[PDB]
Amino acid sequence: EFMKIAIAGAGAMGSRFGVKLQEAGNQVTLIDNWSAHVDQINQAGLTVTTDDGVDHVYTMTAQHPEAVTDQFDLIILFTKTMQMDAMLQQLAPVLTNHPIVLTLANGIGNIETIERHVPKNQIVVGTTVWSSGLTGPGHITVTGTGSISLQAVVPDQFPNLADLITTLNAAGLNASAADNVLAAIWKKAGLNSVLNTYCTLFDCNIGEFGALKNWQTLTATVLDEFQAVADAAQIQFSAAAVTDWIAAQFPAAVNGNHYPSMHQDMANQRPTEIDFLNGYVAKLGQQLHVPTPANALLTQLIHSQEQLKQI
Amino acid sequence: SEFMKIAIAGAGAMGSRFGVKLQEAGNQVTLIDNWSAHVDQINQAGLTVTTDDGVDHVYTMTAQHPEAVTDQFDLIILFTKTMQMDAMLQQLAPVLTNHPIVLTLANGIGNIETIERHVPKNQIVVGTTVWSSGLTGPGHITVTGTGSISLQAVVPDQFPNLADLITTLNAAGLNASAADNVLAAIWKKAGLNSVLNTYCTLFDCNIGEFGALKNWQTLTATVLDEFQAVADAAQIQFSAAAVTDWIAAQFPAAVNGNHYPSMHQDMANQRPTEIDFLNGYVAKLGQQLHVPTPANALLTQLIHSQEQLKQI
Repeated sequence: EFMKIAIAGAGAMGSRFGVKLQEAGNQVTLIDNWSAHVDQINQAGLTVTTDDGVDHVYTMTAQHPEAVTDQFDLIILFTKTMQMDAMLQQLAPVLTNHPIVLTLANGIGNIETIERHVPKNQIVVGTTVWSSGLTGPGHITVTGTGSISLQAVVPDQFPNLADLITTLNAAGLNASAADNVLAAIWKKAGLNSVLNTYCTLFDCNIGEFGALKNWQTLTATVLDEFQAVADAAQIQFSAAAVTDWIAAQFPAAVNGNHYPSMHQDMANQRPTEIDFLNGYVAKLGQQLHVPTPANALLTQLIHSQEQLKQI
Repeated sequence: SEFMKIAIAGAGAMGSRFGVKLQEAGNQVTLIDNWSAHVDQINQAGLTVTTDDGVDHVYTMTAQHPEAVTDQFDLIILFTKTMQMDAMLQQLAPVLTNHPIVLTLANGIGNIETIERHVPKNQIVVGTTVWSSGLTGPGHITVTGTGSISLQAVVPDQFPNLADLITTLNAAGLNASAADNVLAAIWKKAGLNSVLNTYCTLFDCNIGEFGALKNWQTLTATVLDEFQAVADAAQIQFSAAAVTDWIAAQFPAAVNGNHYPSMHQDMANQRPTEIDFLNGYVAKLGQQLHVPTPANALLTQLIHSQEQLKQI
């Protein structure tokens, strides 16, 4: 089983998937907005450095999304939450043959974003534990092995699941169907909606958050609302499990001295992902008649902080 | 007998001015204060009062630290700040056994509840005043203009002689009247403070910067709609809309655009804030009256975390 495949968002992860899929016999296009990266791949090849320190160079097709004139059987989306709508907009002409759209992007309002651009029954969500590092333009460094877990958004109308799994497995990507993928993405969004958001508001690192005398109340306030919205959305969720995971980050040997991504975003005057974290639970809670006053307020506070940071 | 034995508890600018006037009117006055330089200066060289014409007037006054006080009184007038008030009353415990009138003119809004833990609530009277006074230094105030006081008994059907208290204040030229809009006025101010202080502190911004926010109205409503709901349950007059217009009036540079409110300066100096007597007080009272206050409760927690971080 082969497909014609587009990797939309060709960072570390996308580039690694692309090489493996091409080497397996699939036709692959890497789609990305970073010019240096797209140019380097086309001009000097994509460098893949393995554990033994050997540099492997692959001939790959890379394009900016507006330049893409081909159409595909499958789009694999790695583009971040906030860039995803623009990317799909630029690919409008590409989408008219109604491809499978597999989102492996981190974060949690990705389905809803994708729904504005393609019929929801062609959407599949996924997680993966494959890893990859972006060393520079046209250069990744890779190690270890991995797997992918997949869940159709509309299982009773998605015809292509078997084909999708066969194609990914034939490339050695180790994919399987599972019903708890959306739950896993929610669980991660729970952790992110406590640690990113509070660290940003307080200008502190993860250990300093965990040293707060009211860290448990702050965490519960957010997560009890997550739990209520997940319940109404019929997505498995455990506030208690997310809490244990958060607390596991506190020690210096894990993430005690790390500032999370939203904190760095704020520090660099970049717009944060708040509307895909606390803001998404608030918006979805609104739609399901579940009160989310804490998450709604935290979202507003972050928006105000962003506005002040660009004075 | 216009002649009362009076203690001024909290003898900053305002208390010192009240005290001098009440002493000069024929009352026996004790100034009670925690600032040693001030207490020493008053006892050693008198209280200096500088008037508009620049003339320095010096009065002989009695000042003590609360711990030292053994006298008893007919009236305590409280100016002590929300957060210091419990400690002050604690230190005066032996003094309070003759059940004095307690008149609180302190700014802020959980003062009655604090006082209730030390004296029966029916001896409590709340007040506002527009007398002004400036604290120039230890034992030295500068004063201007005239003023008035509005007074409201906390338990009007059990407070016997409000008229006597007014007679004593007025014989000293303080221009007091009975009114029943005082508690509402305190709530109104607590409303303004719970928006401007708290958000400016969280955002490290000034009042104009807050007003320039594209979501200033939502942030203000979130707090004030809860205030309105708790005031309603407490049967205290409150208007979110009027408080909102007052807040908005502060934004221009010509008013308070470039000022940082008191809580912001407190945070900047690693001082504990008055959050538990602002957003924290509405949250606690809302809890007691079964009114949800999730926004004010969270804002309170955020400010507590910020205080903790500021002392690393």
